[PDB]
Amino acid sequence: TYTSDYSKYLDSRRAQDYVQWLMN
Repeated sequence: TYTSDYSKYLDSRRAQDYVQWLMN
């Protein structure tokens, strides 16, 4: 669960980067 949630955090960081790219 630590592991799976850390992965979701990384996925969230990536999706955030993507959101910024979409607006750039």
